[PDB]
Amino acid sequence: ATPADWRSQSIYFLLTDRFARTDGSTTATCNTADQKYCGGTWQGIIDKLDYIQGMGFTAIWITPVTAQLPQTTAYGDAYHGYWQQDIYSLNENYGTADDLKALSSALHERGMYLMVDVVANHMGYDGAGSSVDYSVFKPFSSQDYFHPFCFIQNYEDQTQVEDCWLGDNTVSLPDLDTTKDVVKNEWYDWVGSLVSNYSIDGLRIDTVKHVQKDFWPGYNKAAGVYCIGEVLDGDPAYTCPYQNVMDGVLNYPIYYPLLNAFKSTSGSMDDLYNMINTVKSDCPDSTLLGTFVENHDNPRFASYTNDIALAKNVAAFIILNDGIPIIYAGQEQHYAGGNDPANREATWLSGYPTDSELYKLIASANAIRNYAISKDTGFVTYKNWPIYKDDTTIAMRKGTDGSQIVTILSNKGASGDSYTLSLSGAGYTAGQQLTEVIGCTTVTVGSDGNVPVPMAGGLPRVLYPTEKLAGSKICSS
Ligand SMILES: *[C@@H]1O[C@H](CO)[C@@H](O)[C@H](O)[C@H]1NC(C)=O
Ligand SMILES: [Ca+2]
Repeated sequence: ATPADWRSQSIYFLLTDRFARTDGSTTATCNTADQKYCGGTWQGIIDKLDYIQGMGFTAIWITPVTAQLPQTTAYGDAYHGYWQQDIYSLNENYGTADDLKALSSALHERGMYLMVDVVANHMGYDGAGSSVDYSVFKPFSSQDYFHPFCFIQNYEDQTQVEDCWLGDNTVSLPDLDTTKDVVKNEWYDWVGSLVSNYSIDGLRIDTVKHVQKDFWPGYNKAAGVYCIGEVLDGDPAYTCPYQNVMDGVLNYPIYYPLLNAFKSTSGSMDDLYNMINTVKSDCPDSTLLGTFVENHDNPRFASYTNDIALAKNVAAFIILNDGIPIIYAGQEQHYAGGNDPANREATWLSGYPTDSELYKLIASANAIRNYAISKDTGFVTYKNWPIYKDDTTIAMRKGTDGSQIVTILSNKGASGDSYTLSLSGAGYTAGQQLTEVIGCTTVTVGSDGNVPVPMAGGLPRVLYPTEKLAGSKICSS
């Protein structure tokens, strides 16, 4: 698929080893602290697609598929897939090439896209950087294809961040010399060949900031699909520019104030407010970025607060903000693991309850989003923008006039009081009836143009014109 095709997508991010086993067990042991392969496979994913698609997701992003280092390191196995050694072979732990082909097929059949996580920055190796036997890596079987050995000590030195190695002497990550044309051509031919042999619709590019920019354009072109990269920095000035060399990047600029705004009933609505506008103007295209508040490199949201209402609100923001929504497997089951490895819990251990509170919130949010796009070709391109905010609230508006979705979020929490917010600025016609598609209730725009929104239980409210819902099966009553 193309970037344009992706704008309208909703991503469910999962770790192949931790989503679903071929047998389907929901009790098979997976101690995150052991950092060992727990059994997740590609076939396991196919068997649980109903579960995923049932939340309104239109795509999935799975971790890297290349063959990893074999050893169980002092830090566990390469179950996460970021320690590759043979790029022309697949991690047999997940299955065969036929399984991977069958996975994308099952998806394309459901009208869903398949996004694959790929690493061009490094290989993995069990041991000190001085003991690396380069012949092990394929095709890059020589030390020349790599940068001289050194560990990145000063992350403020970009050249270092790009020329030195990640990891340490326990588990080092041999750093490829992405300036040598032999490397680039190999990587460009590989990625193109990869997307082709597995019918991949888009790519999530790992450690994008550790590889020099002039490498990414050709990679993105060779991929022949949409590429969203991981530039691990919350500074929009440093992160957004990468979209000039790659179709999109993960929205880490929004991530931090987003998390802080809803992780407690005293979060800063201001910071989120302003980051939204800053990104909207400074970033090449906010509608091509990826929104999230939870992933495998940060404590899960629930680790900060177990408040279900706050969880609903942050999840609602992720789905309604500009760009592509990205939910990390387990988030919908209120998982609360902390920093890696604690945040790589197996999804199956939850029992895949399709009636959990966040599973429903997400379904409802994705439903209205998916519907709106189906009737408004300008939605995905309409820059979300905040129309209101107070110490515990923020409201935004997105979508062509007459068909806009107006989202009201609150960090008051589950014990939030009940009151009426007179929302101004929504832009709906006076007297028009609206449907709050999360709780499925209506509200009528006042004569003055303001919308009396009933606030309670610190719940998120999402408005859309009731008349526009004619036909759909959103809030059938
Ligand atoms: C594409 O398929 C051929 C054989 O079917 C295989 O040899 C080649 O390595 C595959 N490309 C990649 C990068 O997997
Ligand atoms: Ca590098």
